[PDB]
Amino acid sequence: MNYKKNLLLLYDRPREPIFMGKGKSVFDVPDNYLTDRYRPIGPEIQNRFGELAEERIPVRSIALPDLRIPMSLGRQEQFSLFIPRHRKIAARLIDIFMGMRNIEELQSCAVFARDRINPYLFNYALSVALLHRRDTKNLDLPSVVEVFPDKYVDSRVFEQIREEATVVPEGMRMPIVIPKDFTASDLDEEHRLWYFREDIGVNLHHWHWHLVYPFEASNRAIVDKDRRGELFYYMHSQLIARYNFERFCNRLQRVKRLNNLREPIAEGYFPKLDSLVASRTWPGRVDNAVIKDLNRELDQIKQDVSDLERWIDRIYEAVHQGYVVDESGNRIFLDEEKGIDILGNIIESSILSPNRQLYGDMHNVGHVFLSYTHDPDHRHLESFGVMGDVATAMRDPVFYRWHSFIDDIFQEHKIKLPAYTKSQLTYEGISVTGIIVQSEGAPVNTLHTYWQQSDVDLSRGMDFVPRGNVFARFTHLQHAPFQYVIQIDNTSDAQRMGFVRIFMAPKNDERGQPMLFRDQRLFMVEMDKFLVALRPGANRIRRRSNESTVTIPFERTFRCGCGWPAHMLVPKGLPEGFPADLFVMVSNYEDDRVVQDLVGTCNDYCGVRDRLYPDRKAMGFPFDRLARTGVDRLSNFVTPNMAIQSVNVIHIDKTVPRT
Amino acid sequence: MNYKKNLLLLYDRPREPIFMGKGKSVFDVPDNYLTDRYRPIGPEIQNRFGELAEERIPVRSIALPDLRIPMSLGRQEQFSLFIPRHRKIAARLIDIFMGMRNIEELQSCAVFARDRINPYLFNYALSVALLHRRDTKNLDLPSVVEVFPDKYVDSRVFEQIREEATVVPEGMRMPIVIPKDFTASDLDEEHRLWYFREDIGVNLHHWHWHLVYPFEASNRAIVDKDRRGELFYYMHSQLIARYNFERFCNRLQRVKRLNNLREPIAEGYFPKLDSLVASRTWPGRVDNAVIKDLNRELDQIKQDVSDLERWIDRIYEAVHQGYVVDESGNRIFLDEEKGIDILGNIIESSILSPNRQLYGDMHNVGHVFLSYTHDPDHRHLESFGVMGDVATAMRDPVFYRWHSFIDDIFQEHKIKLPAYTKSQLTYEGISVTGIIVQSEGAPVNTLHTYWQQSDVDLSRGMDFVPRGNVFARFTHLQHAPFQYVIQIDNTSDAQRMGFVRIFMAPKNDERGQPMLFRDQRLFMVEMDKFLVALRPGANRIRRRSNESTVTIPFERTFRCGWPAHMLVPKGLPEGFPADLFVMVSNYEDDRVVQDYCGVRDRLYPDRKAMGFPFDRLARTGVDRLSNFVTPNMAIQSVNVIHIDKTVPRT
Ligand SMILES: [Cu+2]
Ligand SMILES: [Cu+2]
Ligand SMILES: [Cu+2]
Ligand SMILES: [Cu+2]
Repeated sequence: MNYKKNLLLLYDRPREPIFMGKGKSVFDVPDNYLTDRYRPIGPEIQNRFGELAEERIPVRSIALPDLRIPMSLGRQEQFSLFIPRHRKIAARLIDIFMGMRNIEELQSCAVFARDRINPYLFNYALSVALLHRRDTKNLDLPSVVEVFPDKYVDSRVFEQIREEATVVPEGMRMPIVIPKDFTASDLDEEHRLWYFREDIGVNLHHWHWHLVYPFEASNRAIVDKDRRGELFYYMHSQLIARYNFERFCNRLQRVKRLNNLREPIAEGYFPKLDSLVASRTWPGRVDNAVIKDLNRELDQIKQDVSDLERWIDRIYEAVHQGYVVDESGNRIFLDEEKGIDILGNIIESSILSPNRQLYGDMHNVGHVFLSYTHDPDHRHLESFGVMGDVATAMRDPVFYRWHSFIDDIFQEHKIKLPAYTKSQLTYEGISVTGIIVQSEGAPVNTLHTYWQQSDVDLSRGMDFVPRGNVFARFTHLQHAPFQYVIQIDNTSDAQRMGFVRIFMAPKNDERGQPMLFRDQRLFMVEMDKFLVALRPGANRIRRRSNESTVTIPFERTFRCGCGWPAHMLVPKGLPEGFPADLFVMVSNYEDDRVVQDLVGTCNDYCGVRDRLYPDRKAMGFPFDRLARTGVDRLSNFVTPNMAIQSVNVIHIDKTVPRT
Repeated sequence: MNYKKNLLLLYDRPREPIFMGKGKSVFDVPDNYLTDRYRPIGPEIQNRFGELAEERIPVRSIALPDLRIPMSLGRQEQFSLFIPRHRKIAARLIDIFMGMRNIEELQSCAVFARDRINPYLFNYALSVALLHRRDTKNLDLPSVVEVFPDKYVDSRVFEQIREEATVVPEGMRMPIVIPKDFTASDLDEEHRLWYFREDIGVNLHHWHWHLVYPFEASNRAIVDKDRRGELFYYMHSQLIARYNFERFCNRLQRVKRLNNLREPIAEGYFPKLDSLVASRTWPGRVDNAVIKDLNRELDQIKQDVSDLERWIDRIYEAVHQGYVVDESGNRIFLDEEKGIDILGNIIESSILSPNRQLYGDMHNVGHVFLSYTHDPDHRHLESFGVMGDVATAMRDPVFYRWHSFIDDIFQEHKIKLPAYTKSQLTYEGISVTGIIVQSEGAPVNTLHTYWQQSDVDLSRGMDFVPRGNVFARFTHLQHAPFQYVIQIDNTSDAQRMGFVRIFMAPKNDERGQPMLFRDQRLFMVEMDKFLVALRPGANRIRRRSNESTVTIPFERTFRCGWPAHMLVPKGLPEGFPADLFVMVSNYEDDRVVQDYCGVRDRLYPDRKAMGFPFDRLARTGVDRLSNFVTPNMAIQSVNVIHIDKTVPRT
């Protein structure tokens, strides 16, 4: 109905009162729906903003549950799901919106609440409700860049956008260029990874992944998704694999983990963001900051570093022991199948953790510690730095160090699992004899990258700015389109089903030696995974880069287990060319199959919002475990149903248009 | 003429282009005066903003000197006079405006430049030109709070002012309350001094003092004001005396100096300001930050901490030696008269310094070091913290530590001067027999303080905001009006002229005994200094608090000296004990013929050293105030009572 489209108007101009009129519509709000500030002059307002509006949306006055808890958080405050207190507030609001039976009462509850609660919080609470109600399905939620550009853009632009919108008439407005490589100069070698850390795309993917797989609320409210623990492990694990790749393409070494929390953090990061909702800026972190015990009475944080250390010590113990203990006292075994999934819920701390109290909230609490080094006891009345918000966490270099450490803990479990036997990863009959890649106007087995400007309308997000269009020009990494061509022989006499699994890693190390398996297995980034039907004899399989099941289209972002930006699919490489091993495996789909019916949807990649995850094999399956005896490098790890290919990744420092 | 009033329109809405129309007027700018962005759509603009304007100001197209250097500083960048490079840019722009023939070209040069150079820089360069130009005298420059509220107000208000101005019609707009005590909670005991550090008044006084008495290379005529070195010493010295007073009224100890620069700085400060011109916020400083060697290639700063330490070591040496050495190699003696004045120019590094190269730029460079602890090599592309701008420097607690240190160095010279002899501070014939104070509805010898909201129109400063009024409500310390009553006997047979010098200090120490002189002399804050004619026999002198020569009225500081509402320390609810002191000196000796306090435009009207009775050590035998006194002086126990209530302005 219309109602579905009318809720989307709530996302429009989050800080402009709801009675000011969104898009080509305006709400006809009751007077008991007006805020205390504006209620005493309600007559003057409804009339004043009624003009220039095509439609007028009525709103029925209903009960509305107690909104004390939702309103506890200040309006000009920041909102993060990592902070214990905010979790209880959001989970309560989510509960209200979720608990409105009708799509009409949801509209009424929303319209009332919207101008009383924290915009960032409202956006989250609504987003979660809409995505996981039955009546509001297939609903295309506006990009959070468009509603909250302050979390994605250098603060400098805002006073330019205000100038441009006030001075120049619509239609003649110049696109505002968004600064790139702006957080640090060349004295900081970390500044080279701007195109990854600070890319709009990857930050959106991270935010959205945490939307669809929360770790707190209600198991029926989306917490208990199939293998979300393993997902949490793998997704984040692939972030670092991809990061480590991009590091090698900028003459840097692999990211060093956060060994121990008492030693200083070498790499500081000033993010250059200004929250228009908090009206403040995000604090920076200085070089050689040290983690400090937190006492944030307001936020309900009373945590010592030793608490974190204690959780880690215990988790390590469990992993080595090979089992965990639940609240009840029973033992649950970290087996080949569900081990990783369990560990994930334990480490992140999802209410699915079999004993939160013992093994703690290790990952999340780490994010808070790292974000509050500048003001840990709240004496300076400062908010958390960028690592304290999922929306912005990936911008900071320390993210990759903390997430690197966490990964090592997971690894400690994976190296206990028994090696995949020759048998287990052979497909009797099937043989892959070669794989190549071809780009238009470029040699075989060669990928190209470059810079590319794209445009985004930030108009809906610019509160109290003269209406009209406000286009911003993002510069971001892009790759030339390509396609894989895979030669597979059947030699069986029957149609064989198979999973095509495509990963890509560096060929050599940082020192220039052909990489060993033990090393290289952890640097393989998934590139595609799709089902294929093979006829007897010979089969030529062709697959486009844009068909990738790891990726989501351009259109979705601007307009894994969840959608990685398409333009970030290929590592940057070097101008002189960066050598890389392309790997493909065809596994026996009959074993890997997960009997299930789905057409799929994602964040709103096929989707996988349907109960189960469509692959019985472990995530990162060929390379998640150690090598079997005798294996030493990729070229002797291979079975017949696998193939390797030398690829060369060439960057070109030029800015192509979008066409 | 009109021209004088037309320049004042440049101060209106600094970031709104000059062709958008200021007040009830608009400028008719040439097309070669437009900016490159807006030039190609000139046809659409001049017409679009021509409407709703009563007057239209024409502007003649002139040659215009090269504006390369002025334009070198980015538009979205911060501007500080402490940074070496900015000094050279501003001094060059000042030079351009200053060099324009008529006030028809001053207006033309200005109108062109305004939208090409950094607003903060423009404001400074213009302010300086107008204040010291030939045709432009007695011109009332708009308060810098009204043009740049971002340097004086929590950033939180800005999005409220934008909301209020867009939603609510004029006339029905609610005044925006400005948050007070907002930079730190009660876990930080320093937060108590918000009413002084963060008070609009005192921050304006500091900014303005540096306007009228620069040290900047600039030109020697502008910088060389009578005894500006001693002024620099005394004014800043009184800031800390007053600060130390306010500390005692908040159950704190005296401010500790910055002993040595290698040790951490305990007190951090996040100022909560957001520069709308830079579109960023000012960085904070964390607890236990350490000073670090600066390498800001862009700003032209290559200074090591050891450089600073070397300057200090040398300055100390000179002070103890008793003389300095000029560039030429000659020796100049730090005598009783001009010693302090010299030292001032040496320490701040004013171009008047007899040897900048040797004794350095000690005070100023310190401000930069302290403001860049968070990003000293520019690797993080961050700007300076609050201590890097005179406009905001007093907000940070470290200001008082750094300025406390500097004062100790001056003191090291003052303790070398010979004690004032009984003779030197006696007035033969004159005897002061008593001084008292009286407030309406309050016992004798009792001062009261409290909080008071006042209103300021920040409308001129709110760029790209719907036109109308935008009143902001400041909460600030205030004192009940009072008056001194002084009983003076002549016993001479002739009319005697005299200077009345009134200071106030704390009465007792940490242990609850009468403070000793050595201690107390440094805590005396000047309260008034005025000329009086005494008839033979007995004289009853009466002086109102609002007549103070240390102070200037409310009206000036909201539209220059020390804010009037800050004249009296806060005191305690239970009452704070204080010694009120008055001295009558022989005006004939003190006279400086001639046809106040810190800022006097003319030569300084007092031959005596600034601080006079207490600048030097005690003569032998003297031990406390009550035996320092001569007949022509008087002491009085005063009690300062605070009341935590908010009175209106009426
Ligand atoms: Cu995450
Ligand atoms: Cu994380
Ligand atoms: Cu100063
Ligand atoms: Cu200073």
